[PDB]
Amino acid sequence: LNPEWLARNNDRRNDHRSPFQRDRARILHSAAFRRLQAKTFHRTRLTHSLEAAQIGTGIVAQIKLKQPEFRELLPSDSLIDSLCLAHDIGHPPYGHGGEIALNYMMRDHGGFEGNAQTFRIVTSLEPYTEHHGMNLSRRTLLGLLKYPALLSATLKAKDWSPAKGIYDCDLASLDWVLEPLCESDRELLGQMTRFKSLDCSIMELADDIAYGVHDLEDAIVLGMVTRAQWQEAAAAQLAECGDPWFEEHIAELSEMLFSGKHYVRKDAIGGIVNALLTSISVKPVEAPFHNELLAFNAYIEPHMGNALEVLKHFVSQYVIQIPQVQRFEYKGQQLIMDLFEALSADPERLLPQATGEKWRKAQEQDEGMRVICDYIAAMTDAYAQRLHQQLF
Amino acid sequence: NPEWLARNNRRNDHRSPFQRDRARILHSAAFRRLQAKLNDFHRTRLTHSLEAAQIGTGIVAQIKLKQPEFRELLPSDSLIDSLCLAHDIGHPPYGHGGEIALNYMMRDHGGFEGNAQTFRIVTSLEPYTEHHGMNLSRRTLLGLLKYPALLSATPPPAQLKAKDWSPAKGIYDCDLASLDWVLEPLCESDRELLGQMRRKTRFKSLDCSIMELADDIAYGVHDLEDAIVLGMVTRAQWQEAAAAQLAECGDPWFEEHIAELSEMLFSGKHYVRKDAIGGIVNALLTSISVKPVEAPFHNELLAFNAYIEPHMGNALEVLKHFVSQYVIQIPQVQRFEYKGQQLIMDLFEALSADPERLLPQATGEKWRKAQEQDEGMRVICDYIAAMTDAYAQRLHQQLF
Ligand code: NI
Ligand code: NI
Repeated sequence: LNPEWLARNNDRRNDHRSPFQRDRARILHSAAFRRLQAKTFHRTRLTHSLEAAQIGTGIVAQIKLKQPEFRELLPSDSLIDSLCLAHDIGHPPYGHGGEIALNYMMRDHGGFEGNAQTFRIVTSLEPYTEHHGMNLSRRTLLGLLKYPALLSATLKAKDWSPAKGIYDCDLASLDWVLEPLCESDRELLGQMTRFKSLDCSIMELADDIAYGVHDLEDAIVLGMVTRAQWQEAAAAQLAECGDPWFEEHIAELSEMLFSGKHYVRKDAIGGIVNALLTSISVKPVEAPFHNELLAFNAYIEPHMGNALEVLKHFVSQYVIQIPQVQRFEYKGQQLIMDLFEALSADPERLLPQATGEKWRKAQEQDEGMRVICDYIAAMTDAYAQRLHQQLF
Repeated sequence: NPEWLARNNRRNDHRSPFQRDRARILHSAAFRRLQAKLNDFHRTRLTHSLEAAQIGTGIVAQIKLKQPEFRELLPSDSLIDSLCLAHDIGHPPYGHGGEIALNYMMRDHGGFEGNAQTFRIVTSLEPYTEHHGMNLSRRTLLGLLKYPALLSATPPPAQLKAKDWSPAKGIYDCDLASLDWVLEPLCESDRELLGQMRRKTRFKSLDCSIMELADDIAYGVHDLEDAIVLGMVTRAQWQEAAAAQLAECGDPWFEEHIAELSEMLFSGKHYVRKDAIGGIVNALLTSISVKPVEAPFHNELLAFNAYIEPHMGNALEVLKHFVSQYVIQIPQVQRFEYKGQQLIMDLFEALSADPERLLPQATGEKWRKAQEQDEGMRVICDYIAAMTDAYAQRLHQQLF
């Protein structure tokens, strides 16, 4: 593979780390990563990303054990770590409700979307360097493009959900990452999005497994799920999902999940995680890609995938789509819209002096609204709440 | 004897003495206060008392059908109503936690106890009359003597432990005049037997045995439904605790019906759960009869009590123990009581630091008058005992 994938956008003797170990190091020290401790028993988006990173390195170890052909093509541990630790930095306060509020406010100025924001943070907003954000290696950035097209190409929540892609205001740093690809590879990547790099496919499965399994254990202990509804929703569907392992073991997994002892539940959760993780292989992507990082993706075996989708659907139906969580997101989306409306009413007067200055400079190219959106996107829930109390 | 219709003290008012007692209790400030003591749950001591009253009248109806011999002796509807409406009047803020605090703070002045407080409210404190409280008829008062002895008949030393300061049960010595009046038409032999101990009193009147059964049935069953929907008990815990014990309790109806009763209670539909509750209540009511008391009492209101059939008693005791294990003896409830008992003890120590200066003016005046007999502490105790939780919280904030 080309050494141009190890390059950074901008340029000690004792530091002999790989480029991906330096990327992992920057992501860990960043303010964008540390704030995931605020954004949501102590399960946070930070905790979720750590769990995803552990599943992601487990996926790689398991692939390079059964498919030695790819041992050199697979991402190193610190690269797959970096994509899982950074994947969620772009999420705003109040999650999906916050995303909707911002996207509506920015409807006439490029929109808002969490994956777009993540790319925007690592290429510009995180102040590790003056002009290139965290200035990550090119392959790391390519791994973060879950949707490698621009959004120009791609109180009711359904209408305002954002499309997925990269902001047009970040096209320069998108051009830089895709630069060492032949034209034909580049033309396909924006095809509809349908495609993504090998490293990013591994990260997506790790996020999917973490979402499916690690939210589940604390939902059982908190009583948000009863034994009866687990049987009616998840356990019955897993008996008919078509994967033999889940069909065989679901009954005993359910008795372990309701054991009432953590050291027994841990065995169920680990066995599910291990079963999904050991069910992934690298196959060639069905497109005439030339670059090996785009010609191969990691895929979960289809039947195991049905089991994973039963698990994600169950977590969304009994942990996220319950009125108590959805009312909190409604409140957050009203709160964000209040903040956006007050701040844009008189920005140079209400923004903090550092952000007010970036607003005046950004208004020379009429990009002031994006400066306000970045600022709100970078708030924690508590910061956004005190600002609301200050203004109102 | 018509002496049971007499009071201590209009043309068109043709109500019975017991109908007038019921109306007074319904109108009293003491009764209205039971309403104070994200869901839509509003079960209070007031609702508990309405449900007891309705079970009480149902018990009387079953006895007057199965035992006509006793139709002259059984209480009228409004008498059994009156005893269930009033039974919880004396409870202090914070339930048992308040009771422990007041009793400890009155350790040298007669103690505090809720049943004693109930007697004190209806015979003196509730200002319906100037000198005799609600001025209820003698038989109504007798029905309220769940423990017809003085606390002198029924010390701990040494942060506070609940076991060490739970009050004995009885009547305050400062209310002896009103107790002497209630027991006056009894022969001496009945009177010295009534205060007999099992200290714990052993005996009570027929009207009061009925109220006790209705109260126990209300406590057993009507707490049970909302415990289920609030998630305070799961199906599994119901099976291990209540349902298994009821399958071995010895009463044939419960052993036969428990499986179907458990599926109805966890149906998730109010219109199905109420039929389980109604059947449990009805199975318990229809198992009560009047039998003679095992003591040579001469007065008919003391010679007979109502008793529940023993195997049925086991079923009721399973239900009462179950609500105590999953609705009351949980840390969430017990911490609220600990806080309340710390709160009550603070108010008492501040108010007794200087009562004239800190009490409301009307209570301050009662405190000055009571000091001619050196009973000032009981005035502070009545005042705290009649507060709601919200009033106590507000008074505490003004002081701390
Ligand atoms: Ni994620
Ligand atoms: Ni009661």
